Amino acid sequence: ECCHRQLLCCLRFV
Repeated sequence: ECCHRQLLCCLRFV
């Protein structure tokens, strides 16, 4: 997934 804490997309387990 993306982590919209950043511009980066990292696997953020929602």
